[PDB]
Amino acid sequence: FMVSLPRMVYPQPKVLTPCRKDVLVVTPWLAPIVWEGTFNIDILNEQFRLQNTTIGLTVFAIKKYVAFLKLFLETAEKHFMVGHRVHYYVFTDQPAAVPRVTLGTGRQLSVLEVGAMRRMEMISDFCERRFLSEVDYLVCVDVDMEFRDHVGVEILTPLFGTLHPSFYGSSREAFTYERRPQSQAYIPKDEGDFYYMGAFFGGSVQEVQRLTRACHQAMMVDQANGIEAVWHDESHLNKYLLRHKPTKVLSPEYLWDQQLLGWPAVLRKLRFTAVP
Ligand SMILES: O=c1ccn([C@@H]2O[C@H](COP(=O)(O)OP(=O)(O)O)[C@@H](O)[C@H]2O)c(=O)[nH]1
Ligand SMILES: [Mn+2]
Repeated sequence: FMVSLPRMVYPQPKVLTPCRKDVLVVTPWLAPIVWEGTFNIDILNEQFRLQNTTIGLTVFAIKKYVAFLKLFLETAEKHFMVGHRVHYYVFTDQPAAVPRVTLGTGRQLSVLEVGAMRRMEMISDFCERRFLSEVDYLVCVDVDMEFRDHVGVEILTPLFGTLHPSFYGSSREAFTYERRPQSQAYIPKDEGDFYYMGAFFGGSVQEVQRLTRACHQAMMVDQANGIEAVWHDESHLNKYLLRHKPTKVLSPEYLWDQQLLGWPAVLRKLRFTAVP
């Protein structure tokens, strides 16, 4: 059950003035594409706080990648879901190298030791029961990243993918999908909506487990068939999101590399970015 929103004073949405005219803000299957200017964060924060939403964030930090954790967590504290309950799940081969990062109230961190792309398996079968019990949504990201601006409840939905920053302007034939019919991740040149980046996807616990289960199974089939998809987990993610349309798509504001790609006019904010 969802209670009434309180009285709120904000600018009237205007039907005969689009928010953004420069970009596609809804997919052909009617999923919002999330850009700055498309959402009133006060309205969304109210909706999700009234549901006492808890967001789990998974991150893998194996071998040398433990070095990225301090900046990743410190900036997540500044920018990720502030005001909401957050549970970070850090998967690592070096529990003692996880930095002591100070967390705001309502936020917690769990270190999960793993053996010394396997992310799909670890998210899916091993952590299944726990996630269902502890969080409402799961967000799965790369660790070699930092938050630079707001990343909030505007992203939450049963299933989301993020536009890869190198391909958002590209034709589908240019997308680096797996192109060999022998792979489970195969997508032909006349198919594809977008090229989604493996570094930022998520949704409800149920939908994320479905996705990671499906991708883990497809990867296993490929392995048994002696084939490895061109872009590994990302290739399989793209195949999944082709056949199971996401209910929101995040713009490249949500996964950017300023060193590689600069700061184009179309991006009003750079929210979550590669660390060189
Ligand atoms: O030795 C490694 C390699 C990869 N990773 C994890 O898996 C992601 C692997 O992708 P990587 O960032 O190296 O390449 P990219 O996705 O940027 O092309 C990293 O963010 C880490 O979270 C890791 O922890 N240790
Ligand atoms: Mn990365």
